[PDB]
Amino acid sequence: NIKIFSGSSHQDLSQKIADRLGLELGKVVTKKFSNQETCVEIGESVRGEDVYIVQSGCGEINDNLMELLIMINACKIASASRVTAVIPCFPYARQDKKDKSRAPISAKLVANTLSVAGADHIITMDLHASQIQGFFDIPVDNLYAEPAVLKWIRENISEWRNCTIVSPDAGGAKRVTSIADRLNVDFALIHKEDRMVLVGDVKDRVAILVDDMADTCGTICHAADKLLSAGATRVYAILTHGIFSGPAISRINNACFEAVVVTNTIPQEDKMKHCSKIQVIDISMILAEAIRRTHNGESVSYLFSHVP
Amino acid sequence: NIKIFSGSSHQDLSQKIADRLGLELGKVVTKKFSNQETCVEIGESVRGEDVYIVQSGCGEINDNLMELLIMINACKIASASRVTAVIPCFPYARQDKKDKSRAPISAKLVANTLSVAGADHIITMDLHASQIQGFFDIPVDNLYAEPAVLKWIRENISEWRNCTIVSPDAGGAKRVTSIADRLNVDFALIHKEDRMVLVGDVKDRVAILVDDMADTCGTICHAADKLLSAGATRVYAILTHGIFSGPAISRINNACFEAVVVTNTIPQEDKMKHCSKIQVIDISMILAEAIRRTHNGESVSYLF
Amino acid sequence: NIKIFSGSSHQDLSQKIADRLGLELGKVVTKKFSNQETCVEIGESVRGEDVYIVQSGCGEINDNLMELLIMINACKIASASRVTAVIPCFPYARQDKKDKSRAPISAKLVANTLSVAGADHIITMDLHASQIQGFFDIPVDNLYAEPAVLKWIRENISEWRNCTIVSPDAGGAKRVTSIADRLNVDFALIHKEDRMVLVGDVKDRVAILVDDMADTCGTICHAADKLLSAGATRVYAILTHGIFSGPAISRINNACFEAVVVTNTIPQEDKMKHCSKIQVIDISMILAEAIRRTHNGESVSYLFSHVP
Amino acid sequence: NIKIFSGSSHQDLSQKIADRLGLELGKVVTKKFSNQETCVEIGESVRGEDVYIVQSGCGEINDNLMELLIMINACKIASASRVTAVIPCFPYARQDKKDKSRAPISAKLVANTLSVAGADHIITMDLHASQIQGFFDIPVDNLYAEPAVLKWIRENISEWRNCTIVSPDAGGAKRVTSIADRLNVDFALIHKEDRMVLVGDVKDRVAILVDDMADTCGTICHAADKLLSAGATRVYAILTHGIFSGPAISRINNACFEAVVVTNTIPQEDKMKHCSKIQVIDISMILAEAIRRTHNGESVSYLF
Amino acid sequence: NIKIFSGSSHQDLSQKIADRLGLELGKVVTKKFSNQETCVEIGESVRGEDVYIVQSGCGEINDNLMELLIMINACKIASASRVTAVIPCFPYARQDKKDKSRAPISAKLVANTLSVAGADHIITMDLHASQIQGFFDIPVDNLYAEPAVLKWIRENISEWRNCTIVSPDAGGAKRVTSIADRLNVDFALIHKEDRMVLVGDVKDRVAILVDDMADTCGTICHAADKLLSAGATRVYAILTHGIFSGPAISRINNACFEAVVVTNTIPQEDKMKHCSKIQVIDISMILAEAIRRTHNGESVSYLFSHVP
Amino acid sequence: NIKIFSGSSHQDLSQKIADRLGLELGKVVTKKFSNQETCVEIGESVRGEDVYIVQSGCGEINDNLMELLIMINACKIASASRVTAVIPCFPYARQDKKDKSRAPISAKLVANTLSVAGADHIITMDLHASQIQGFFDIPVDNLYAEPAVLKWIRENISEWRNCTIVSPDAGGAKRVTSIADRLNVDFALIHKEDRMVLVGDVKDRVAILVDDMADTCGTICHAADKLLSAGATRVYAILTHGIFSGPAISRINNACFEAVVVTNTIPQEDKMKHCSKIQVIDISMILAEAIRRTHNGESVSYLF
Repeated sequence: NIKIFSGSSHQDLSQKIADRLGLELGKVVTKKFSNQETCVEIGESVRGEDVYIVQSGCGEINDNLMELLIMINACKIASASRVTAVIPCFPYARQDKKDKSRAPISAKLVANTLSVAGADHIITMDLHASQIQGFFDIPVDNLYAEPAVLKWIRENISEWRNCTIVSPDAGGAKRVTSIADRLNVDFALIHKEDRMVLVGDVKDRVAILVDDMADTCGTICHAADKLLSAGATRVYAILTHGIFSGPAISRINNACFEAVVVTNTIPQEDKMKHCSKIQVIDISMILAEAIRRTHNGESVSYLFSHVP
Repeated sequence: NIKIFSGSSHQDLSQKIADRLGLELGKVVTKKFSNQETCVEIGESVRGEDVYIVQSGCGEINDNLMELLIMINACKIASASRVTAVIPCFPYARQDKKDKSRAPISAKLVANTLSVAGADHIITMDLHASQIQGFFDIPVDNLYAEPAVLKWIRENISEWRNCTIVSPDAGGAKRVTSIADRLNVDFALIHKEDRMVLVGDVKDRVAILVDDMADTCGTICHAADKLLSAGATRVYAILTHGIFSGPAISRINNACFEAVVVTNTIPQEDKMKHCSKIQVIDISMILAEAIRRTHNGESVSYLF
Repeated sequence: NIKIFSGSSHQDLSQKIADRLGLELGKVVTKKFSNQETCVEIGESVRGEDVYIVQSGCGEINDNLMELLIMINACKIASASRVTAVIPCFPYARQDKKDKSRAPISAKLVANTLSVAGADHIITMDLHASQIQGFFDIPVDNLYAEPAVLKWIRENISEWRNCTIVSPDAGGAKRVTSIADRLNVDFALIHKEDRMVLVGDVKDRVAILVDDMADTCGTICHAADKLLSAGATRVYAILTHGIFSGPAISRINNACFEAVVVTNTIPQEDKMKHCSKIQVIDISMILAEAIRRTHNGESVSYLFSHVP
Repeated sequence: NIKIFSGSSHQDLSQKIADRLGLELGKVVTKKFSNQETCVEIGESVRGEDVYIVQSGCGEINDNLMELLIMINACKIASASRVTAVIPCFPYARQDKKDKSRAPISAKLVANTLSVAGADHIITMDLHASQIQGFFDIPVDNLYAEPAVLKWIRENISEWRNCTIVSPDAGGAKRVTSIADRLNVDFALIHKEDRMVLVGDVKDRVAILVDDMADTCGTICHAADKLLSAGATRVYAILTHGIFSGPAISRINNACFEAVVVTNTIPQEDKMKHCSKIQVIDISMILAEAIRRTHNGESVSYLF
Repeated sequence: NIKIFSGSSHQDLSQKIADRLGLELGKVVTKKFSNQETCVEIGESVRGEDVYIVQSGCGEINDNLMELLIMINACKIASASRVTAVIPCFPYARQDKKDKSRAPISAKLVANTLSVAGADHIITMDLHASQIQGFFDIPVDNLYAEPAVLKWIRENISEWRNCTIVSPDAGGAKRVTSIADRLNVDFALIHKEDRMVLVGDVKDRVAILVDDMADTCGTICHAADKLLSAGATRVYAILTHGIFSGPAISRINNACFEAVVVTNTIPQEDKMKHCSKIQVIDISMILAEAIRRTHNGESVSYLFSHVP
Repeated sequence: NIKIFSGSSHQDLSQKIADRLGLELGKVVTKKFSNQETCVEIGESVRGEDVYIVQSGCGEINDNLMELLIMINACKIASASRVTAVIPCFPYARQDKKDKSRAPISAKLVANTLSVAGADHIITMDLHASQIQGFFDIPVDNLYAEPAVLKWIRENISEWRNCTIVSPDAGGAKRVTSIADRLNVDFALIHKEDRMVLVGDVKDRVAILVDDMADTCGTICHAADKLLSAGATRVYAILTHGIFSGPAISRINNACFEAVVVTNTIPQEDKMKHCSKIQVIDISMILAEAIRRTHNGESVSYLF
């Protein structure tokens, strides 16, 4: 009844998930035309099946999105019983409001495209904004890396009991206070004005910058300096989504981080070869278990505070 | 061509809006059956007209929402050219995410009810969260009290140039850092572990608590005490949406606030007689201008 | 697979139904904010389940409706397999047409709100107008109190074989002729012009006023007088939905009714303490059985002429 | 700017409407393939125009409905600004509820087909049931023959001031009590147990049978006999929608009716030559005025 | 779980399909009013069932379509689990584009009516244009008579290995080249300008005109003459949908066809009595098997190249 | 009132269109994040305006489609009166059917994305298949290069009166027979069994290969060889949509084409310097006229 498919050929995460569920990834004949159009053919019947499409870790966001939409459509019109999009890193998630400008809410457009392509269910991890669940009328399960983060901290940072959890911006406050409260430690916040201001005590403590994602790493790198100047003993960065585009890998190599921790929601293997500071938390088990629970009608909510 | 209607009994804001636009409120017979059902009867033709329904402030959120939905529907099925809901304080705005709970996203439900009722356009002020705009497929104009708040701060707080804008909670961080930046002053934040924790400096300076809304005022009143303990000269409370229900009005007086500043997005006339430190910023001009500009194809962004 | 939830704390009907199905009502953390906003939290997983939400008997129609919509939404986005609204008394049912005025069809708006909240199915009893089923695109089962009414009449009115079934208005004709034909008796009709006119013979017969609902009871009370003046031996009123708001309980106490019979679609316990003329027909079994049949894929139509 | 098109072959009503509005009917090539498929080809641009399609009276209900849906779609995809279906007699109106059966609500299906075809507005007359308006989310204007029926009664029945308005069935109760009230006369009702039963007084007075529609006229003809047996002076039959199919025309002559009055919502010209007691009320002026008023943002309620 | 219903009283195909599945057709009380309105009543419960409605072979396209829509609606609001329209010959399929005129895309309107009536799935055979599948958002299975055609040819035309497959028009090229390639033979094409032009060699070969449908047969009859004049040994016509309206049966009787082969997607029994040249390929097994596979979640795609 | 915006970087067509209409392109800041996400910011009010977005030609089909969808959405939620997508070459047009495969109908998906993004109207040229219009419920105007192709044939091929219009494949049959009919010349068709097969006569006459589009040009180049082998005097290739990616430009030169004629629905300026036999037909005037006529309620059919 269960059927798992991958996007593109960045199948590492997809294969890890399929492995954990005891399944082979479904056959897809999936190539890009000479004119950059993606052609897809589902190589097996999906009729009456519970289909899960895991979005590729390829960097080109528009290619990845279109491929996903196309595969959703193909499965729907081939009479799949249900089609679930498994989207570890939600595309255009940072474009979720107008911010006083004549801007698109591109995340709402993305949710609309997934809905009209025929998605019945979304599984995602750490949406940049939780309100994005409201952009759909279909159910969304928004998984958290938090339990895996708390675990990583307790086992890797000796001074975790006396550390400060630090938000790199104003929008991350609720997220760091939540980790701070669970660990029973302090929190601090950095706000960029072309200067950063820090509120909260980090003096003579380990500082852990926690964000949902880092892209060019300009922010986390400057925040690390700022934290050291404020007297933090050393600085960690823990992000769920490691985009690391453009100059990021250069910035990290030169930055005063003790370690930069990311999940494998985005493929990190190439980036790790050029950046020794990077460590990866595997989230394939969380994703596999959410898929398993979804299919069985069991509680996905268990995964919100517990690591499977 | 333009027609403005009001919700149930709270006419003050609606009448202020209509006055500024040179218009009388549209005729509507609005009431309640002995069995609590809302009756509404548009008392004039709205065929081919640009209709604006300004949501009532009877305080009872479900009655007010149902009355608005019913008026939208009646206008739509009476062949209005367009219907805009003008909703200064968006119902259920706080319920805009699951929060790790098996909870409704009631703000999205409310957006869907408005859309299915036939609204073509929404005008609102200081949405608890900006993503609520994305809960609709119809255009939403989200007005800001911010410019009127900053004006009031400068014109009423002598020591404003060196004060600190303070958030009652972790979630209000963005709102206070925006205000503090435009003033070029400092910010601080309070978090409830319970015990309250303060990050940032307020010592020997005026503290201004800024929130989008206050309900029971439990948080804002406890916040004010912590601020005083940390050596704030005087403490102010600025709220765009002043609901002030329950113990709120008494809690305010029993608190140290030099003043509690709210907008008239919700009626305050009753709560001002019972609380002397409350001051009101009139936003009827911001809303009238939004309607006029919406009607005329003119830029509403200017009001931001 | 089956899960029953109640609205508010007027859980009598809900508990009766749950009892009959051998179930406990599902856990809900359901409170009203200081600012009259209803906050709801489903206390157990509904993932993959057949959910039934029974609307509260609390009098405040807008609070009750909103609570119901909110619970439907919560269950839908929590991945319930199906969500059925069980709405014994359909709100705003009397606002189902324009009546030559610039009026809302509020019942159509209500049906639209239930549909967008995510209802897949409605179970209701004696819709004021059967056309209201057409206000939905989802299936509606409209149950009838008629079989329970016919039963009540045969067992409580000795002269049932020679009685007259009387409509209190023009809109109730089809409903009374139907009861009249089944009992093989006469029917009559009252029409209010500020005076009532009666067509049909009631002289020296027991008269039974049958309506779908009574609210302030102005109409049924005046109809009872009118029937006695026409020479009816005595008068009964049988309504399915007993709203009894405002002066109703005063009007009934002073009216010349032998008995006023209602169902428990709306809670009557408080109203009975102040009004001895009221008797209640329990419809929990009809509702429980429709829920049971719905869930099993069995015939709900059996209940249209038969009392379970 | 306004453009009026007609259905297949029944042009009389459509042409009457267009004449009153000072307009020629729009060019359309409408036919049927040898294999019964409806072909339609709008013969002029309707881009940016206010288009009114008046439904045809070829009698064949499914052909007429499909032709209307196709014309609506063609106008919509040719970028008409707005499309109104003008449907004097709403197809499948009688099928508006399940009636305790595993039955379709075909009137709702018809409403959905119209909506999906692209209709923005409906104009109709004497909907079998008023709730049918709620089967749509688009505006519906439901016109009344009532004022024209009352005029005709007074102007044609000498003894009208003391007559009785009678319903052929239990379901027509509201329709007859409304007419009887405005005239300040009595009403009565017939119900089929079969044997027919009469409630109300008709003795030594003129009886007027009033229904929204009559098909085979079995009910209305049997009703007329019962009324005569109960001592009605003379019996009239008033029907807004006169379908008169099958044995109806013969059954009418073979019956006692002093007259059978219908509107021209359905063509009657053929059925008037075969039945002399039939009289027609022209409703083209009511419909033209509704279109003109719909077009101009003027009050259609006035016509009620 | 499976339930099959027919439209009207042209139940031959429907009965054949029901037979092959081991089922009796469901009870329907289905009559036309004196005013040409179709009244329908489903005589048994369809609650929770997998419903298949097979569209009648009656000639009156609008009556047939409306009846089908009405039955779909009736089953949907009676809480069928799924409703599938089985439409062997898709109505208004030839009206699937604007053709430079101010024309309706009537096939898109038809697909929209089926969707709003509540169809969850369509089963059809040889859509005039495959793009018509794109007119729906629900899944469409478009079955092919091709495997049954190839079989008929191999067993009935001795010279099949040296024949020419001929398109009667420009729009049929892809269809004939496909049959030609599978049989490993030649293809040709006729194009009407008031004259026909033929491209491709048919000299001294058997010619097989293959089209999706024939209506008045003006085209195929003229094409047959043209093919004989070009030196074809003899001419066959194989259509999937035999409408044969108006003068068709007269035209065929006088035309130089060796045989005219059609499927029973449309009833042919009456037409065969007046036209001896007509032979019928039974497609009830293909339809029955697609229904069986649909219901079971098995591969319908097997039927695209294989005859069951 | 009318406002014209362009996609990312391909401005040439958009600027040609705006020039012909007497308009400057609307201000928009359009770019790409380091992480490939499309950023778009409408730089002026479009409230109450008739907005036309002309799709960009950066070649990367998914980037171009996403940028278009985002611009449509931004214009819609900024209260544009109407949004038209002007898409000379419809993305994924070739994927308009399953073709017996478990395949997407990606053209329908694309139509749905455009519709959900908020497009009210589409203008496009030479849809690969005419049924693609039915993939929408909004109006689509499908313009033709045909009249401009026929003009070019007569004005550039001396021996056109006795030439043969040839299809590269079985599917292009209708397109070539239409062209051949209007010219009153012959047609032929090529099919790939592989070995290529030719039906129809091309001996000692000029052969014109006509397709709606060519990508790698593998088919069209192999077609040209077969035509020469069959004794065609000279061979031309006419394509409304010239994608010309990969080996195409080299394959063309290495082929026998006297000329390869395309429209500028896709930029060609780079591919003309690298290939001398390419000629371009400007279609900016056809598209400008369609926008102007769409805006003014005038007949676009005239351009067909």
